[PDB]
Amino acid sequence: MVNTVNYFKQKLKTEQQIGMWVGLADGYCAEIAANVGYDWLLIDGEHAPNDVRSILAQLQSIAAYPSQAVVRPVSGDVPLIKQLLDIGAQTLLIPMVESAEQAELMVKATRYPPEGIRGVGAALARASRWNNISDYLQTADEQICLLVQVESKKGLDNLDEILNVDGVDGIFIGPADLSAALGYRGNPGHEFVQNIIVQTIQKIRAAGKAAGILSADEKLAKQYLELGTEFVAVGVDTSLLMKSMKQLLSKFK
Amino acid sequence: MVNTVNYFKQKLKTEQQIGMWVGLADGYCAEIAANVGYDWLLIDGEHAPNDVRSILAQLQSIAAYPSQAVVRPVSGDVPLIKQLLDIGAQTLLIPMVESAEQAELMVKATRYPPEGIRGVGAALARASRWNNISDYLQTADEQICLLVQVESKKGLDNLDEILNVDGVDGIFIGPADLSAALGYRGNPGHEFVQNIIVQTIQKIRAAGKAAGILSADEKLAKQYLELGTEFVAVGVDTSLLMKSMKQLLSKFK
Amino acid sequence: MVNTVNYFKQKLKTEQQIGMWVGLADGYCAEIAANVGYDWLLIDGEHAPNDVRSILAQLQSIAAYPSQAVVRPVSGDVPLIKQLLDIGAQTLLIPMVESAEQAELMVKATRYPPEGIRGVGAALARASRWNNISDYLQTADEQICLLVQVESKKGLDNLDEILNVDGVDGIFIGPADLSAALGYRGNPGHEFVQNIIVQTIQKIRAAGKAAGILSADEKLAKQYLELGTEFVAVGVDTSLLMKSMKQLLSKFK
Amino acid sequence: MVNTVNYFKQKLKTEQQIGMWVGLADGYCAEIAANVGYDWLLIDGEHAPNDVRSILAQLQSIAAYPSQAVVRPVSGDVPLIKQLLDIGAQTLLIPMVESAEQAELMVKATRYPPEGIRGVGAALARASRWNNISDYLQTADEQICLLVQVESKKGLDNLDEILNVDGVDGIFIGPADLSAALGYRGNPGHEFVQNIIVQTIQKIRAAGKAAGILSADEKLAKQYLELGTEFVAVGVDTSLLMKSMKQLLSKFK
Amino acid sequence: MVNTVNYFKQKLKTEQQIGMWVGLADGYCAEIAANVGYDWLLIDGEHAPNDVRSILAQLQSIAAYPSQAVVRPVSGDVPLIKQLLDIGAQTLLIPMVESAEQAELMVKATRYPPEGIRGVGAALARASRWNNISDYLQTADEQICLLVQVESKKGLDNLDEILNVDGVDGIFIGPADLSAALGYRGNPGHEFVQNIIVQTIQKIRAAGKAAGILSADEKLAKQYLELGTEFVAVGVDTSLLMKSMKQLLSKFK
Amino acid sequence: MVNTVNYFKQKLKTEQQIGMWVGLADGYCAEIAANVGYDWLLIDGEHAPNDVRSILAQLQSIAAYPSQAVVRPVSGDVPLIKQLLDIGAQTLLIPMVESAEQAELMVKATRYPPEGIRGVGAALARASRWNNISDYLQTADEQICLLVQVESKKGLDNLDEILNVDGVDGIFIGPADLSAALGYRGNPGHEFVQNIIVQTIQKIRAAGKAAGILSADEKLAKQYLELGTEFVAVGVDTSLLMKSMKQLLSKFK
Ligand SMILES: O=C(O)C(=O)C[C@@H](O)[C@H](O)CO
Ligand SMILES: O=C(O)C(=O)C[C@@H](O)[C@H](O)CO
Ligand SMILES: [Ca+2]
Ligand SMILES: [Ca+2]
Ligand SMILES: [Zn+2]
Ligand SMILES: [Zn+2]
Ligand SMILES: [Zn+2]
Ligand SMILES: [Zn+2]
Ligand SMILES: [Zn+2]
Ligand SMILES: [Zn+2]
Repeated sequence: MVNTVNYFKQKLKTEQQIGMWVGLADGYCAEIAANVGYDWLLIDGEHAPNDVRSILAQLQSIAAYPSQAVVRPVSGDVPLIKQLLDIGAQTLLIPMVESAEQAELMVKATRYPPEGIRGVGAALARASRWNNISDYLQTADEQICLLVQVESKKGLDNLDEILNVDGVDGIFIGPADLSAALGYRGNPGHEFVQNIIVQTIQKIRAAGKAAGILSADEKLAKQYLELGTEFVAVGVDTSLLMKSMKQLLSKFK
Repeated sequence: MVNTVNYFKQKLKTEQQIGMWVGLADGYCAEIAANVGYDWLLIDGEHAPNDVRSILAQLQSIAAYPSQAVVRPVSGDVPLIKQLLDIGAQTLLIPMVESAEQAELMVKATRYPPEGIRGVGAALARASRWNNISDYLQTADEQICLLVQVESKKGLDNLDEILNVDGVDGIFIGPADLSAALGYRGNPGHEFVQNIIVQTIQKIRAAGKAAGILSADEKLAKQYLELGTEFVAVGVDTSLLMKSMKQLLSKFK
Repeated sequence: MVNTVNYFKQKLKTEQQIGMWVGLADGYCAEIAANVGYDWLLIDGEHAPNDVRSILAQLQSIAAYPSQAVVRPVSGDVPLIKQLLDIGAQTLLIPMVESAEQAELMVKATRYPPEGIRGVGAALARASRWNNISDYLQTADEQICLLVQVESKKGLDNLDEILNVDGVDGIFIGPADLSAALGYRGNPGHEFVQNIIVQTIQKIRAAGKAAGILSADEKLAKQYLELGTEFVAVGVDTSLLMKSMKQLLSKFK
Repeated sequence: MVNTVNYFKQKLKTEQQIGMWVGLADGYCAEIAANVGYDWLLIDGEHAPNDVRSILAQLQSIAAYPSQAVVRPVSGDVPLIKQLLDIGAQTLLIPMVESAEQAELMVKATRYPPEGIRGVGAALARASRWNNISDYLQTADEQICLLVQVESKKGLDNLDEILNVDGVDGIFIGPADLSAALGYRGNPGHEFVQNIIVQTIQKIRAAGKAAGILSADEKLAKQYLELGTEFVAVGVDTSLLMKSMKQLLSKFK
Repeated sequence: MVNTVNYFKQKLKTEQQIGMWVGLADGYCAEIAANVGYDWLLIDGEHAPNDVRSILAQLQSIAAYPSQAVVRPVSGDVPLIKQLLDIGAQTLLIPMVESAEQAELMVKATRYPPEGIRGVGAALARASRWNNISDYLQTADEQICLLVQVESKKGLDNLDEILNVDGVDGIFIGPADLSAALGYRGNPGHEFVQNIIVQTIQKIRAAGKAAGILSADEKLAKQYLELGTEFVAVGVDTSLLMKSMKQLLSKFK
Repeated sequence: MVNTVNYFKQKLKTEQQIGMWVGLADGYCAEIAANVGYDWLLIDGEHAPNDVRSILAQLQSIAAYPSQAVVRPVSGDVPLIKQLLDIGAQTLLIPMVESAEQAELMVKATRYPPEGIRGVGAALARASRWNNISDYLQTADEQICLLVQVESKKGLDNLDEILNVDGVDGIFIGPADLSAALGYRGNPGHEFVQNIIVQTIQKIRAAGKAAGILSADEKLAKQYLELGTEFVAVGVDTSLLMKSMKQLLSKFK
């Protein structure tokens, strides 16, 4: 067996990938989402009630389908990053990255020694298919994709420095955390917030990195795609489930 | 503590209750459904991957909300009925009921001896809140609601007989099983099927029982409500999740 | 490795075994109970929310401790009996046994062919420790203990016939189901019910079988032990947890 | 999406498929087995501690790999068969089938009405991918494969009658159950048993059905393959795990 | 829907709340505790085997009852605090708080930016009921209650400083950790320890904060209530389960 | 009850203990491993998908058998160490220890105050059997065994300083991590690496500490045992499961 190709990573330079947030925290729900045809699914370990074992179940469900899995850990925790890579998550989205130094540590956390600090345990890892991928320790690093979130003032204050870090494949803008940080909590649609988001997208792409974002607003999402934003999540399973059930009930009250 | 009042059961005689099918087989998904404001939630033990323990988790989730829980067991199995009643399911929907004799056995399965055959284990039961409901063994039978599905030719062949069974509170028409039984598998909307469903609804109400049905078709659901159908499910969580994610992706392909 | 000796089965003829009902349906709770020093623990698959997998977890927890595990299936279901024997339950308590014919089928359900109908799958079974007990298929039958519950009028109407069945090691009286069957639901303490229980215990022991019973009433439990009742459960974990927490709160209201 | 093609079913007529028993009852263990390259994996619901939910997890694990899943229910229970088909098991192995009448009921249990009695619930089923397989109710029956076990004297007494049942795709011989039934429990290797197995394989293939068998004995497995046996399981994960760990320890004692 | 009112938080100023420690780490056990009528339940993420997902199940169980849930995380970890707030824990008890700077960080960890560092993910959170609480991002901070444990010498060395932190609603004294820190491990009842606890309670109340404590000792608990201690836990479910089963067995040995 | 004697800890000074890596992350798989007769089983919380709750299940499985449990946390995290000790893990293997200061903190993390910083919660702990071990707070420290991994250049740069830390019972060499650190990733067999391992084992034993190592290579494992290495793991369950199933398939292709 050859290592699983990270098509999400390759497509960062060839197309615009449409994403779905997966926070139902469940193998069975993850599989329903996997049947739709999204370019990528974000398994949310930060804002959905997930742990390593529930993320593994969802990776196993999604693996039969073409949708590419991206995992968001709760934080940029080196040992948690090790755990998520070994269950075979090939793309990670690190929340609240605020310096070149933190971004550099996240790069190393995804690469084997001697160049990185990823803990070595290939005999035990779904990532290596328990060494059924015979050359995994040689081919692993190339199919790993690192995304970092800029979603705070300090993040924006260190944007040019983060964009200079080799091994950061993409910067993803978090409008909820960023609008809150800017004193517009719950109102990311405000012009003050949107002008910073557009400028930020433009700066990311000018430094040769992939830009990403989440908006459940169809107009905002289409605007980001027109700017050339490489990875755009367009909704959230929890939100779509709630809204679809409320919209149906309102037809009958 | 006084026994939980079965408002679903009381409302069978006073209003038309709007229902949502719950097949996501998950305590967390069940809570999302419970927040919407449906009159009733059908926790599907027949066609979703549920067991007693997953049904228990969903009852615990829904219990904090006004939505009334109805549980469908995989079949009219007396021991399984016993199990679902003790975890505190107060309304049961029995699939594929086909004679007065089977409906009578389902009535007895829901009532304590000496009048019924419900196994007695109140010290262990969430149903009694582990005897924190001090008179549960006296007050239980009153708050239990039995619904039976007519969804086969034999069922329609025994409809008058089933409708004469004291203890059957409601008959629910299953259009998927019934359309298939009639040789119109996948096409319940056909006039042949619909005329039999309308006639069946009319006969159920004429015998003083509650009539129920599921249709994801808004026009068919509104027609059944106009006929006075007492319990009408209008959608399915798995269906709404899939459709909502597909509809969103189609805006971006 | 030699097959696990069924000390519960042996002690039926040498002493009076004190039992604790286990309906918290949980490996961790089962282990707390296992630390107390009961002669036997009844893992309740009839009135607690248990399935094969949760009973297995509790068997694994209890196995490190001297307390002997007894499992009650939801019903006298031959395939469920097969499943519970293979995860390594060596003593079963069958509810609602009402004839010599049903008791004879329960005997066969616990024994390998050609004499019985227990399904053969020793390579897969914790019971054989996955064939690490090298002669399991030869030594299994001898360490299996069958108990049947008499707890209905029909049971009492067939008591002499059930007591004549070879391979029934014990008859256990269920006061909750029996008092309900006799039209004294919730009032097993009534003289009418108690005189039948005492006579029943006396008849069981006169036929050379072990008698068993559950009472949370200390006086009734001590009376049953004075009659020579071989296996007496004296409480229920759910009941003791609820009562201990209520009794503590009442000191502070 | 088109219905998942049952390659196991097709290959019954074109090749000899090498099988592995999966009794570790675990999504993660099922995936390790799926990486090896077995033609088919038997998820054992009869002699491993599995339920609908654990079988679902294992189907989800295995689905990303070419190995075809076969599921053995605990018995020929029509409602359990309905549950396993809806979670998306396309090939079932029914234990202890002993008459043409039982084999006919198993055929019907696997097919939609009006021809069969499979309960209809495509909107909820992983089988239909929640109706993302748009014509599932029309294409389902074709990709379902029914196997029945002959592993008792009464089975052998009804072999010709079972082999005349249209809809039985294969007969699988269970040497553990069959050797016990014949009074050679634990000794299937005996000439008395082996002559009956060989004759039975010959009869199965002469009636135009696929023959199958399990043997962990390499010599017996190769002999069965030389006779033309269509589906041959050659080992059991629990057995291989135990034996590999025992053999390694013995090198160091 | 309006945000869930934190009655625990309001009652810190109006009454003395009686608490029960919940360490059975189980949705079902948590519901049993919820039925008793305790003012508050401490779901222990520090000293019982809990994770985010097991704490979620226990919150869902307890939510149908008046008892207010308080969650103790394993440590004052900002990302874990974020996770427990989003699953909807409205009161946190932070162990081993030892400086004003740590207490200030715990205040910020519980509040949204720009004033705090709580991660924003309301679309995914049970806390917001998945935005069914429409103004959650405006009303959240008000219903969050922060408690900190003083249970070390350094904690006592920084008590005046911690008590001057705005946003700390309560200080909880941990007698096990504090007695151990003072060189009286296992003997909190010693006058040396008790004099420091009473003095500490008095200082907490003098600074206008709520004081709290756990003691399974009825006399010590009543003494702490007589001093005006605002939140007093009086027992532990694991302890009461073990003691109740031991006391019962001793009546029969 | 007296505290569970740590025989692994005692045998570090009296014999050479043969070990098996347990990375199947499963109570049921842990029990199969426990039946074989390994001196010690390493429950891998660093490179297998385990959390506190899955490690608890595996401790409960293994507890009925003589094999001694050793638990590897994902990192040297003081609060996680507290959690694993309270569920009753008596021997910990800390990964990637790189200084005397880190090794000292790990010693303190394993001992109660006042000498250590282990959080005190005996009433809730499987470790104390919920205080059924009456003197646990006095006898705990004695039966706890601390092992640290040297598996990086900085570890080797601090070997003499680590080996002078009182409370470090053993140093375990990780050849996967160490060979990667040395620029020989996937090739621990190289003379450059092996000479450093041998020298390292010699230094460990010369400082009076127990030396340990993992090798699936029988020749390397026997060489390490000939050098006097006190604890030698000789294989990995995931690796043995995969290899056994691959070797069997190859006989039939
Ligand atoms: O040798 C090492 O570094 C270890 O500590 C552990 C083990 O997980 C190996 O990585 C297996 O591949
Ligand atoms: O051979 C048989 O009878 C089988 O059907 C199955 C298998 O479970 C064996 O019993 C393994 O011991
Ligand atoms: Ca289950
Ligand atoms: Ca978990
Ligand atoms: Zn964010
Ligand atoms: Zn139906
Ligand atoms: Zn009973
Ligand atoms: Zn068989
Ligand atoms: Zn404490
Ligand atoms: Zn290592």
